[PDB]
Parts: sequence; structure tokens; C-alpha cells
Amino acid sequence: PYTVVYFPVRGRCAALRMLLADQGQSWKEEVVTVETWQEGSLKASCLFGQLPKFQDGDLTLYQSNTILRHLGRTLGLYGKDQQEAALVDMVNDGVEDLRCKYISLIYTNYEAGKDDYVKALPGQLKPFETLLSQNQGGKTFIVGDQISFADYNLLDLLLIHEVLAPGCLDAFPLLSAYVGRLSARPKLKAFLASPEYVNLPINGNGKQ
Amino acid sequence: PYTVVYFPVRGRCAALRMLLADQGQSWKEEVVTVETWQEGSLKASCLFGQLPKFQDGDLTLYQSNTILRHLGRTLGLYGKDQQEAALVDMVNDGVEDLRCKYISLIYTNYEAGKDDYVKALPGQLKPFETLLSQNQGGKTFIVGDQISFADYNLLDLLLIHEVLAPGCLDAFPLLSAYVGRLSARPKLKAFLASPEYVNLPINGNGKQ
Repeated sequence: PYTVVYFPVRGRCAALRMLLADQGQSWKEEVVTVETWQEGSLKASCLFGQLPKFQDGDLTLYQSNTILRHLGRTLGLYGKDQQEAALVDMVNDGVEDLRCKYISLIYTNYEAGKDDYVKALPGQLKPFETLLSQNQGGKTFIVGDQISFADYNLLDLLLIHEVLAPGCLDAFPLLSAYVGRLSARPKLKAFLASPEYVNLPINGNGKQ
Repeated sequence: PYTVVYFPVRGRCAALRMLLADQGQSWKEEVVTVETWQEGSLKASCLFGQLPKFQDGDLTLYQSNTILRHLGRTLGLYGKDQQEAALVDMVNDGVEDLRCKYISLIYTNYEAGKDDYVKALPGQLKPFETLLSQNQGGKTFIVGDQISFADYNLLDLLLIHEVLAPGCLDAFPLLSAYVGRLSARPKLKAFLASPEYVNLPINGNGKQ
């Protein structure tokens, strides 16, 4: 089946977990403590010396976006055709870009850089609002009329930014409605309300 | 057909160009000067306010890796099956990770950070040597026995690092042979030797 190996945080595993849960998939969580990680053996065995590590049968994967694309490819959450697949990729790359800036802030200079980051946020969120506006008036998904792995990744990005900058979605009707709509999906709603998700910190350094 | 809109540098368009050239594809280059870019209109029209911008017929794409995956998907350079596709993604994500560090050095702190970056390089290159060692003894491609978009991206990464740190591949026999082998592919060899490639700077700030 599926096994995700990660630290006890939502972080880079939040989106793929939302995906698995919403898609009704079963998976095993192998929790790695800082103690175990600092021992060194696990890290050494990781391709790029980092987690998450993912197992699908005897296929072992690394890189959160690789895991997302893999699940999207195998579960049919990658667009209806090549054109949509490319747009799904474009959205995910954009999500990843902002996630990297978010991660940099959280771990590199939260205190000194938070204000500038938040002032810059609207301009970083605008593209996703625009994408929604060009897709059925933003009434369905980020790309096409079927959910894709990019939807879960974007949803997570929006959720964590709401925590970082409460109200950051107020100026964006489509993104706001989108978050509420996707979060309301039965299986996802149940997962997001579960201790499995709720009792895990967003990040590893206690900042958010 | 294909049109790539970019600044007059190799940068993030080097790999996709190598791919198009080696695959015998025709494309148009729309060169954007710093003057034109600073005017602001073009940038404003870009989804994420950046280049490259790519056009495949009326399909407009942004994000270099999105363009690479799109070409890989439509040209059959994405593995022979789902397992390989996931491994191709894993390699590309790894390439992108190191490219971001490279870009950061080049534009953020070349002078002060070069030594530290170079000392760290071997550890950053090792994973690709390992991947090669696990795939037919590194005699074919990075994943499987057919070329993939990740091969062009990795080849470019290796080429620019040889310029940054001459001899950095001496400690990696498989990567070294791989670079020589792929670079020898007829169409690629011709492209790499052409003014179209040779007379373009690797980066935009004149550092390399």
C-alpha cells in the first residue's frame, strides 16, 4: 500500500495526505523524531538526504512534489488531457515557488521578514485568483472540471497562509470560496478536523 | 509550433532548448531585452510575473519545469511507465533543488559564498552518480533506457557546474562519462557548438 515517512509535522506532507484522505486511500504513517533523524542512518539512506520518503509497494520515492505527481498520475488527478496536465504542472510549480518563500520565512527570518512577506502576499496570491477566474468563473477547480493534485497543494498553501496572515484571502472572492468549497468535501472535511491533522504543528520550529 | 520567450541568456531555458534541438524540433526564439522587461507591460502579462514564457500553438505556459514536463509528455521523454515517470520526476526535482541553490549563489552571494558552495558540491552531486550506478551501471540514461526530460535538465546542471567548479565531475566517473556521452549525441553536439548556444551567457549578471 502506501507509507509516508516524515517528521511529526504537516509541512510538505500536508497536501499529499489531504489528497490520500479525500481520495479514500489508506496509508501508513512512519513518524521520524528529531532524535532518530539526528542519529544519521536514516538521513544517509535518503536519496537527497531528506524526508518525506514515500513507499508505494516496492517503489520508493523522495521529494514531496514527486509524490504528489505520482499519486495524481496513478489516481487520475492530473487533468483530462495533455493540455490540462501542463496547466496542472504550471499551477503546482507556482505553488511550490511560494511554498519555498514561505518555508524560507518560517525558518530563515520570521521576525524580521514577516511584515515584508505579508505586504508582498497579495501579489503572490493574485495569479491563483486569476487562474480561477479563467476556469468556469472559479466555480470548480484550479484546472479543468476535475480535482487534480495541484488543487490539494494549492489548498494547503492557502490554508497555511491564512494562519500566517489572517484575512489574506478576503480580497480574493474566488480563492476564498475555493478554500471553503474544497474544505467542505466530506472525506477532506473529516480529515482536516481529525487529531491526525489538527494535533500536528504546521512547521517544525513552532512558527506559523 | 513552439515559441520560447526569454532574456538573452541560457539560464532556465538551456535544458528545454537542448531537448528541442536533440529531438529535432523547430522553435522560435522571442528575445526579451532588459529594457523591454523593465517597461513592465510584458512582465505584468506573465502569470507569475516572470519568464520563460512558452507557446505551443495557443497553449501558453510559464515555469521552466512545466515546459520541460510538457515537452517530455508530448514528445515521449517521460519514462516507459508510471514507475519510471515518478523516478524521472524525482530526478528533476533534485536537479531543480540544486539549480535553485546555484541561482542563489550566482545572484545572491557569489563572492562570499562560492568557496562554501564548491566544498558542498560533491555531496550535492553524489545522488545523481548513485542513481546512475543503479541504472544499467550508468551506461544509458538517468532513468530507464530511453532519454527523458530529466536527462536534459541534469546535463545542463552538470555543464554549468563544470564551468563554476572545473573538475567537479572528476570524482564522479559515471556522471563524467554521462556528460560526454549525452553531449556527443549528433543533434545535441551540433546545438551545443552553435553560436545560438555558445554566444549566450549562462546567467544574466555575467557570473558563472
